[PDB]
Amino acid sequence: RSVARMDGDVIIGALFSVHHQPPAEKVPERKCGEIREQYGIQRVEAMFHTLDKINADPVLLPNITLGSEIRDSCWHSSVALEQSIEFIRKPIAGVIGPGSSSVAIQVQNLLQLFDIPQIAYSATSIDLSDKTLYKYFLRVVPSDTLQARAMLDIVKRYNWTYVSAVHTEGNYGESGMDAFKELAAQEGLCIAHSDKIYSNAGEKSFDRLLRKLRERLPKARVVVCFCEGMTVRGLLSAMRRLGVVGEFSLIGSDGWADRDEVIEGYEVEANGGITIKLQSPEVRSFDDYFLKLRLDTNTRNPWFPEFWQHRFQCRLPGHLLENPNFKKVCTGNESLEENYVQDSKMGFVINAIYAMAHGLQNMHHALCPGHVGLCDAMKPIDGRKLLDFLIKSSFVGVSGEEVWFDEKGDAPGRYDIMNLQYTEANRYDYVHVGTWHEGVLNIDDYKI
Amino acid sequence: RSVARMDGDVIIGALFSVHHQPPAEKVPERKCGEIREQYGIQRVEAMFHTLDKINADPVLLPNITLGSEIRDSCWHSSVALEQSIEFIRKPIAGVIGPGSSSVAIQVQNLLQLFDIPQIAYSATSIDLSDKTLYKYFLRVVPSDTLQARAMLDIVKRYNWTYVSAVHTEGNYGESGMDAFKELAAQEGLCIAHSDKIYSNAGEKSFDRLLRKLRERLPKARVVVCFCEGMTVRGLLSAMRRLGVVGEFSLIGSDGWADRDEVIEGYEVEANGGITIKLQSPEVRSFDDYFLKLRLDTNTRNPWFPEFWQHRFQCRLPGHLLENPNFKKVCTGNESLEENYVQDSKMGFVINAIYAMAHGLQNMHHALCPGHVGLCDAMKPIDGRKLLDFLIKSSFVGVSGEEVWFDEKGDAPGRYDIMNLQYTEANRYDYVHVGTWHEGVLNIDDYKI
Repeated sequence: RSVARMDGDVIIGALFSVHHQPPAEKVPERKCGEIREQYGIQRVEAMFHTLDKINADPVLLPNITLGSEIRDSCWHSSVALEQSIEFIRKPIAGVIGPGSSSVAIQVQNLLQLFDIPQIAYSATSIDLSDKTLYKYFLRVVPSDTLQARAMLDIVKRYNWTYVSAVHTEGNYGESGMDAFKELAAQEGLCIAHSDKIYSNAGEKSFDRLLRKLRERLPKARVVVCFCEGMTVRGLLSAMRRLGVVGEFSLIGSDGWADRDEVIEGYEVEANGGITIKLQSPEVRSFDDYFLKLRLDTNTRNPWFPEFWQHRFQCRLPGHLLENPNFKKVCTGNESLEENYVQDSKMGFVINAIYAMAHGLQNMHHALCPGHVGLCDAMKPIDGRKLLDFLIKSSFVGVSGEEVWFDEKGDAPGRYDIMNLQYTEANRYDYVHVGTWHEGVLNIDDYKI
Repeated sequence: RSVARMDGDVIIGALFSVHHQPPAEKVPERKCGEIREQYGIQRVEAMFHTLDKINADPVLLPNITLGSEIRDSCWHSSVALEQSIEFIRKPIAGVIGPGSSSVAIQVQNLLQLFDIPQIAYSATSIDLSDKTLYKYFLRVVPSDTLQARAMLDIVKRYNWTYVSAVHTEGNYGESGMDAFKELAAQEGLCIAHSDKIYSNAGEKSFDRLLRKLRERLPKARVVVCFCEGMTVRGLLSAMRRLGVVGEFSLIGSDGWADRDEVIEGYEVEANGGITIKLQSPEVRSFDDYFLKLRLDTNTRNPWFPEFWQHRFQCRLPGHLLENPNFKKVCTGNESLEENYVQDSKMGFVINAIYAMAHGLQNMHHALCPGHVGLCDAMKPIDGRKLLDFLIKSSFVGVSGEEVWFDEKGDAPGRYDIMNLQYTEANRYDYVHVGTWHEGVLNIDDYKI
């Protein structure tokens, strides 16, 4: 399988989802789904961008260059464990990833056997907060303990006390929802029908979903979906299938947030929905970089040739990788500004990329103090040591954000409430309609 | 980490639980608790013994010899996940183990990456039968869907329409039940109340079960149980705790079994119940072998020194494997005859072993025709092939039973239907009252 490499004195491996998950029947041979941009190409071009800049910064790791081994995760343990095994066949320092929470349980379950620290940026699951099993796991994002705390608080808000709960099957959906289920049970929140599904269900299973969800009404009008991105798409997909809409008010975890890949197209039904989104400041910096990219100037990232063929439904033939599921050629001069939208979670990954570096720094100051570069004490890099020296590191984010980790592993997290609707210009836009910091819920009644 | 090795032509690696798992805090360091003879030593000495009787048999594996690489599993996914890595680095043909499904997936998740065929004898969850996920997993034991499929049949046999389903929270119950559930919607069995109880739950919630179950009467005197025995005792506890006896009828899976350490004290409230006892018959030969064991001469199995002292609470002075606890040194001539009880799963263990040999054997008939030992096509062993050679393999057991595997990877099932009644003596016995033999039930319409 193809890897995006970059040499360096230090090597930090990472796992980004560059293709969608593998189709059902192909999971044994592990042929991954199609290419992505937001969870995929941007996160690879972002892992690079921030690493060229880190290294060129005279302050952090003055005479120590950083390298990485970026591999594809496909949002699935097998492809993940596959690539994770490739790290142990220079030896990696730390791993950034993988995509899903559940996946990480798999990713580190193995890493901790070689004492390799791991920093997540999208795993909001709670199970990870436990370090006895996943000792070497840490993240720059906050736990669902908070996110589940507020989703329930967004409910009390409008006097709703009858609401179903659908959750994406896995370790992400179990942990978050079980909480949303304990919390409610304290507040004496009665819940209607409850059910879960696999993000890659048969279009036939989805319909069953809406059936059971519609077979119980009109009491249960509002829904809690602590659910994966497409998992919601699929529910909408069924919505359209049954040609009915405006029936429920959904409430999606950051699985939705303000993504378009979810409602791109199916806008007709995903309205009035309420979403959660960790308040990651837009990375104004990244965009200046992304756009300027070319088909032939970017060689380090092996996926571009394929990624490009898709962003324009054209094709560059002749070179090995080609997508013949199309007709027109490429102008050769396509511009990325067309409908471009920076990954929502984009911020975190960059920072987490920093966190991994700071550790190296705080350690260097500790084990090879007064030395120009790396030293005998630092070759090789002792894992357990790079750990401690991590939890204990803290700095200003890539864009004005305090970033640090508590003893357990988790970090500081806060999110805003998003709403999707029809603005003035003919367009379904995601609208900011309230925020949530430490139990305190702030929405904008007038903006809704 | 200590291993029990044996040299031969083909090495079949295995994972037995020889030590209890390490407590949570001690886990990141892998300090597995105490040595286990029940699910531990009796098997290691059984993995050794069996392989002996096979190299003793001139009918099967005539000139090819089986050797073993037996590693400790600690009934945990990490000490097992660890030892499994010691496998991928003569190489191992097939893995026997481990004992728990929670563990099976973790391991099998890895093994399937390098094409190692794995045969389990203890894992029951339906999760594994989904052979996309684990193409290389197979077992000589039935799946729960099968064990439940019979409980669904002890019910269809009496035209009981409404029923309740309680299952111990976690793997054994949640896995088996989720099947008792499908089968019932498919055959028209309305479920009245389904609820989960962690074995170690309080009387508070252990009681709430009763209040909820009874609430759903008398249109449902049948409470189903895919529970763990303790979840069952606890239910009885509340029974006598509230004053009720003989209200409803329970059907307990092999979790309860015809065990006697489940009804002590609470006998009166449990009479009338129908349980599922997985027929594991006994292996005289093992016992003839185990007993005649001596500390001085069993060197292949490195744990015996550790094992011996524990079993007899004595010490080998000045020896590595030493004990500070008790001080009565060992005579060297003590019989295990004291309270000895043959592992209740020993059979399965063994039938797995054999299976792993038949495959090699039957494969070498095909890939190595007319050749005496191993012929080049088998040097080295191609696992992806050994798989098709195993799956389509079949023999008689060590009890007379017949073994084989369906396409998926699952085997048959044989079940004894036990009923608890008041004997002709001042005691209550688990009376044998019928059997479920590979798709077929046999009830006694006047023996209940």
